[PDB]
Amino acid sequence: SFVEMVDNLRGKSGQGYYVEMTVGSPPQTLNILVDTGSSNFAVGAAPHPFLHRYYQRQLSSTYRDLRKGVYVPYTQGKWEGELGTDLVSIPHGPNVTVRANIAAITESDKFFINGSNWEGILGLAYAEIARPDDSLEPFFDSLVKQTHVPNLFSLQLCGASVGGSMIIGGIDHSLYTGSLWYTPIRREWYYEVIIVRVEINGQDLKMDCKEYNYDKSIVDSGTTNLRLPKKVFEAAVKSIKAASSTEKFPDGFWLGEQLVCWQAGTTPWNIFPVISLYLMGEVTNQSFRITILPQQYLRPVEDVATSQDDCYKFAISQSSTGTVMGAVIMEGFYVVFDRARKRIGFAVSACHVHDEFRTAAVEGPFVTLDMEDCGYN
Ligand SMILES: COCc1cc2cc(c1)C(=O)N[C@H]([C@H](O)CNC1(c3cccc(C(C)C)c3)CC1)Cc1cccc(c1)OCCCCN2
Repeated sequence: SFVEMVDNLRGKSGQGYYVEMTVGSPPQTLNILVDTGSSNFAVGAAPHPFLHRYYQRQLSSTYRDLRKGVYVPYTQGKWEGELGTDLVSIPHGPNVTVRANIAAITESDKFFINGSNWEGILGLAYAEIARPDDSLEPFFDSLVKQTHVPNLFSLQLCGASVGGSMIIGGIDHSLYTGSLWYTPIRREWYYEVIIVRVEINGQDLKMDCKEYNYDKSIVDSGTTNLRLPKKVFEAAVKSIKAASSTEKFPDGFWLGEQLVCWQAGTTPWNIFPVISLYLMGEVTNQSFRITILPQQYLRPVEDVATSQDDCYKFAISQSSTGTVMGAVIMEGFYVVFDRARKRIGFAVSACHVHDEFRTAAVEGPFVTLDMEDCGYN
């Protein structure tokens, strides 16, 4: 019955993917950001300049106050609110209703986005990183406890404004081609994985693989960019600069500030390298790779100038908190969060990114010795 969940995601480019949900009795409809990089379910519950609607607890007969406060600081944004529970449904999801923890957001700073069309956030990661602490059961845990929905979901994020599918409780085979390749979830807090090798246009970065996972590597639909640890970021930029040296860019471009433009249709895709991330596989000394095209890490931005050219932002960012495989990485892949078997699967998406002479890929098996040494402790 997964067909009902196909294409249940929408969004604006760079503003996040959201799914429709209802909370409370009678049902109040809200668009909820899909975020595998956090674990709190929270909704606007008070007026805000950027909210068109919000959760009204007084109007719901099934609402319960937990009489406790909560706040959540993300990378830049944060909100605080009051904890409670209420009945929750996903119209284009499984036909069930669950009583879930809900943070009613009463104050926020740089959290809600003007024009994003979502009013809440669904943290899909594990209780370990839930606020105020891991005793606050995350939504998906509640879903799995209270219903017969299997303990897994899959995300097909399609580029561009944007659309996609969140298949709750299973895998929909019409959404990907080729084989699914699985990498272990290293620890159940973030969806943490281990990167064991990195190549750019087929050339190994040849760093200590611990550098790739310092201090962690995670899959995060709630973050746009590929974010890389400082040392890896520098090596990667150096290699990508070298490959594209035929053209010149502002150095603020490599920092993600200045967008670069070309005459509509003349974007020199060919001079930007493919990036291959090798992930630890399911059997001994085995890994597989996903290959990212420049169309994924050069994100299209509307030109502020009167010219309708093709302008792009460099969507690879330096991190101090580990590798983040963000939405631009997940796009064009079908990603299976198989919580039941503690693994994440990757396959080429049906809505894969197009290049003239190149193709995003998930390929294996590869042999990689000493993969356990790649994990940072
Ligand atoms: C370049 O970095 C800036 C940046 C860009 C983006 C998102 C975040 C940060 C963002 O903060 N993302 C968090 C996710 O939950 C973040 N997930 C992580 C995180 C980081 C700090 C603290 C927590 C805890 C709440 C567990 C989790 C693991 C990285 C979710 C989020 C919160 C608020 C607005 C959002 C998304 O907008 C969606 C569209 C913008 C996507 N780009």
